[PDB]
Amino acid sequence: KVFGRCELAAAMKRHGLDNYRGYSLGNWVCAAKFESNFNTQATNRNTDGSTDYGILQINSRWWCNDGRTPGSRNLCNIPCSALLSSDITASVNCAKKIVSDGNGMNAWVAWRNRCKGTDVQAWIRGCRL
Ligand code: NA
Repeated sequence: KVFGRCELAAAMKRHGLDNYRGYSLGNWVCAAKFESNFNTQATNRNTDGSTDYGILQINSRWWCNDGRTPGSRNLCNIPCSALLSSDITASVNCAKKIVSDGNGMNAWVAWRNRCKGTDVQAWIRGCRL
């Protein structure tokens, strides 16, 4: 599924991501924009052979099982495929564990490089929320 900007902002709020670990909804929408362009089916292969899955490009190295990432963990206790669903529940639940892991949203390198410190509220500007 390719979300619209305000459509994703509303789905993230419904699932309690808005101000989760003190990150305003614009931070989550910005990170999703640059990780997946709002596409739930987005995948990216890393040089290390791990893979990033879904709207927030969650990595098989730690967070989900894809059966093809030697030595990896599955800390969200999900198959990585669950992160590609039109329903964002698994991605949101798993992102809550990631952002709680100690480095906040720096876990998403694209958030650090493209969202951090920027006018992230522009990402929810005009949305009925
Ligand atoms: Na894994």
